[PDB]
Amino acid sequence: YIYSTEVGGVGGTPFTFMQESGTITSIKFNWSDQYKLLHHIEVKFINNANIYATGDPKGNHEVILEIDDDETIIGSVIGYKKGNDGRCTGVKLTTSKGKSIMAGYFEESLITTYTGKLAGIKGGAGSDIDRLGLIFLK
Amino acid sequence: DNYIYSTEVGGVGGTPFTFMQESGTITSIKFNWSDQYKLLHHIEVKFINNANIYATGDPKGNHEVILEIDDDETIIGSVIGYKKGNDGRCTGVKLTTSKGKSIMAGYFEESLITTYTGKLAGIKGGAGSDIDRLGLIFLK
Amino acid sequence: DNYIYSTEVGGVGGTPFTFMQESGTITSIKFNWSDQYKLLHHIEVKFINNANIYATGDPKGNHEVILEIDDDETIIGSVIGYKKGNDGRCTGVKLTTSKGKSIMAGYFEESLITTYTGKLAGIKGGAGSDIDRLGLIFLK
Amino acid sequence: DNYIYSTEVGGVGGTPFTFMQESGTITSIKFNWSDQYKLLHHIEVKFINNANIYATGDPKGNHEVILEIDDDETIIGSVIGYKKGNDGRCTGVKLTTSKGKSIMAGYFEESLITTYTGKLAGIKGGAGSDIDRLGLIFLK
Amino acid sequence: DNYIYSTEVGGVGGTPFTFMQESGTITSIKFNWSDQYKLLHHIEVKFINNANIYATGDPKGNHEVILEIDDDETIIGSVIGYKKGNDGRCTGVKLTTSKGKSIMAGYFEESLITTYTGKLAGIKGGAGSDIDRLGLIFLK
Amino acid sequence: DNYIYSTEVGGVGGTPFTFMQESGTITSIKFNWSDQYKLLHHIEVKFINNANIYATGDPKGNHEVILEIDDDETIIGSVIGYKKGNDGRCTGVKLTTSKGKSIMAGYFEESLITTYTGKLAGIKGGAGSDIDRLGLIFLK
Amino acid sequence: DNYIYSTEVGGVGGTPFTFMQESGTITSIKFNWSDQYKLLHHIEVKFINNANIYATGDPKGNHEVILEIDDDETIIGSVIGYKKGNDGRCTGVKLTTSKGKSIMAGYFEESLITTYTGKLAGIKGGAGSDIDRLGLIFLK
Ligand SMILES: OC[C@H]1O[C@H](O[C@H]2[C@@H](O)[C@H](O)[C@@H](CO)O[C@@H]2O)[C@@H](O)[C@@H](O)[C@@H]1O
Ligand SMILES: OC[C@H]1O[C@H](O[C@H]2[C@@H](O)[C@H](O)[C@@H](CO)O[C@@H]2O)[C@@H](O)[C@@H](O)[C@@H]1O
Ligand SMILES: OC[C@H]1O[C@H](O[C@H]2[C@@H](O)[C@H](O)[C@@H](CO)O[C@@H]2O)[C@@H](O)[C@@H](O)[C@@H]1O
Repeated sequence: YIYSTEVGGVGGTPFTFMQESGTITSIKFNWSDQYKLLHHIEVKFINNANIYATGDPKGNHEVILEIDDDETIIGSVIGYKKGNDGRCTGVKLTTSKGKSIMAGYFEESLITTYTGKLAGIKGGAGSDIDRLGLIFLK
Repeated sequence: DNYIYSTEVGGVGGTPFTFMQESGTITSIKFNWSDQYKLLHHIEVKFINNANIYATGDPKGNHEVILEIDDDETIIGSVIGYKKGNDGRCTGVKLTTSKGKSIMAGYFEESLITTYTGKLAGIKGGAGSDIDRLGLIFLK
Repeated sequence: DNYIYSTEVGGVGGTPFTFMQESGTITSIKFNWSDQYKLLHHIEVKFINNANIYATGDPKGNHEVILEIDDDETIIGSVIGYKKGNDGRCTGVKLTTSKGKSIMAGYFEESLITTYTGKLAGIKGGAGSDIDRLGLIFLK
Repeated sequence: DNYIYSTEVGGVGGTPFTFMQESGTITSIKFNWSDQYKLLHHIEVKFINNANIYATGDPKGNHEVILEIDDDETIIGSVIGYKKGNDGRCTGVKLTTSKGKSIMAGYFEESLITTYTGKLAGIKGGAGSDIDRLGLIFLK
Repeated sequence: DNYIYSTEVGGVGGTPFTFMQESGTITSIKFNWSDQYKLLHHIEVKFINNANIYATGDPKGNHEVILEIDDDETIIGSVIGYKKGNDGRCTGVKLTTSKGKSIMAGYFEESLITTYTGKLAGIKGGAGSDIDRLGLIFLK
Repeated sequence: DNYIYSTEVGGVGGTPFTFMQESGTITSIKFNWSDQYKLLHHIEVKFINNANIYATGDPKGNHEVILEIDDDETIIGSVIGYKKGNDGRCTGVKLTTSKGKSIMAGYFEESLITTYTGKLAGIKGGAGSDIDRLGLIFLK
Repeated sequence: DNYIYSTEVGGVGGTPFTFMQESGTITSIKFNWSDQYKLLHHIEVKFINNANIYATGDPKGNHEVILEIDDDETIIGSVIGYKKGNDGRCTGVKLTTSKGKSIMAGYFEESLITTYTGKLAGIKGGAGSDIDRLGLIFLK
């Protein structure tokens, strides 16, 4: 496993979504024009009908990316407000098959992450996504 | 199964539909939508070697688009727009094929799914006056 | 047959027509249309090794385009615009070839089909004053 | 023959002309046109191994463009603009070669033909004060 | 050495810094800058196999960008903007990697260097309230 | 000969010039032009293995461009602008090489020729105060 | 020699300079220019395996640009702007490398040379308060 920097604030309840010998097949991002933040994320893993969720699903928008079993992330950008009082603002992902999604806003700070097979996510959430970091295979 | 089910997106309303063929795939798919409600109202599908039309929803929109699919031709990119919620609806579809054919139907103002790719084999969801919910189905 | 029939789109009106030739393909196609009605009115087709001009519909429009097709040249992209319904009509045609030639004829305000691709071999549909419906025919 | 004849487009007016040479091809072509009438008026042509200039039409226009063609050079895209009708006229010519050379001469605010491609071998049509019609001729 | 040192650009101010490691390269670099002063203020760096964060300058800017670098990933394009002079400053950085990742930080209004390319191994310069001077370091 | 002569374009005025060398090619060419008259006034040429500068016309323009040509480098695109007529003049030159070098000199408002391509070997035409006419010369 | 000398462009004044090294090539070049006079004023050059900085002209401009050159990296495009005349001057430089690096320094309002390409090995010309003239030098 490769751990990409968790970006955003130090707030919210911790979460770690990863599963032995499995990878992410679906990820959903929920955000608002009201606060220009991510509020909620859900993830499903290959061979597991369970939905792992975090944060309050209170936003007016929601995008889903479904990921073929041989499909990698070749480009990834997370927008955030920096600081202890920080927050995760947006996500742009682009895959090895030219699929892409764009969620929320990118007006303050950006990270272009590591690339590879997306395997999990970790960070903190409450009303909002406080911090978010991606996890890849090695 | 031998099938991949992409998420049914939209609401919980309407009459169920499931359109698949055991040793067959979709060769033609049609989307009907309105500028009045910015929704998808009606869908039709034909399957390889079968002139019969499987249809669902009320064909009441002012626009229709049809995509024909060559027998060796895959979907390499697929986006469905929808309103989220139990009271949700399907809003638009963009498909792009392995031969650079593409279609764009309805609106993409609220929520989006970029689906799984592959040989498009069927569709399932619910419809009434509108397309309440839609999920694509692929081979392996 | 050894032919692929793309959906005839438009209305149910007009006199039937079918233009094909055994062991022959289309080398020239002409579209005639009006800004007055935003419709196709007339189509002509010539086939390799055949000096005859096969025509249908009333040649009443203010615009004409001709596409000539080299013997080894395929259609790699094809879009037909139409008004849907029993009362429908064929509104426009956009073709792009394997040699980067392209044409755009009439209007695409209501409904679209992206057809099958391949070596264009014939056309079938109905015409009178206008082109009621039209469908392309390719080779396998 | 061993020649491919693109459609002569334009009107039925003027004196006929045919510019070809057995075992020869065109190395230079000149188009003369006016902003006053938005028409071609005059064409000149030279052939490989022949210092003679073949001309047709009245050279009265304010613009002139010349395309020289290398011996292994081929036309990969060609458009002629024209006014349709018995009283028709040739309005413009756009050629693009296999070496990325191109020219654009006169106007295209009317009917258009995308012709056949290949080694340009000659031209035929009718001319007087104006170029009434024009058709390209290629090898095989 | 085993290292290529690109010119330190900017002023002679601030506290020196040198961030390198034996048998190691940079996996993460962060730039902090302001719209108020159109300068870089703060930089952080992590190295492969070392959870420590090496920092310099005052983190007082309204913007931050981070570039994470895969173990086999090189810099193929690099531009640093700066004010020249003893009282100089580092104004902006544009980096582009061998995997098409890129970042753009701060402003490019006065002077530019396009640096040497390769596997980024470290950085060195001076910082205080702002980043006074900066120079990249690559492998061989 | 072993030479290809592009059309001399422009007027019939000025003193003749012909600049060529057996078993030699052009390595440098300079064009001098004015915004006052929108004409070329002066041209210079150097040949491989020959320190001499061959010049013609009055060097009175406010602009000069020089193209140096590597020994294996060809002209793949060439455009000369001119006023047609007995009282004609050469107005501008665009050249583009096999290595993507290019130059653009003077104006292109009236008439254009896209010439033959190849290894540029010499120039011929007439000059006085202005470049009256100009024709390029290539190898085989 | 084993060197190619591109035309020195600009005026005949300034103090002569020639920067070359046997079995060595340029790894860094810096250009200093002003918006006040729209001229280059100063140039510095470093060579592979030589910590010395070779400089010429008065470093009085408000802008500076530096290009670093990897050991296997060539100039594939070079453009120098200048004022022509005995009282001439060098106005700007644009360089593009075989790795897609580039720089742009000063102004290009009067005259241009698109010089020879290859491995940049040295520079020669004249300088004082400004860069009177400048010529690049390449390998073979
Ligand atoms: O196409 C040009 C035309 O030139 C000559 O006729 C011209 C003129 O004299 C006539 O008055 C008008 C009438 O329509 O036509 C031309 O402008 C003839 O050579 C004619 O055959 C030719 O078409
Ligand atoms: O990095 C800029 C600057 O930082 C520090 O200087 C600060 C302050 O003490 C100085 O007085 C003012 C300028 O006079 O600049 C900053 O506010 C020092 O580290 C200095 O070396 C450096 O230039
Ligand atoms: O290109 C710089 C220029 O520097 C020197 O000339 C300077 C001065 O001495 C001249 O008199 C003024 C004229 O007002 O021009 C410069 O300021 C000389 O080295 C000269 O050759 C050179 O051009």
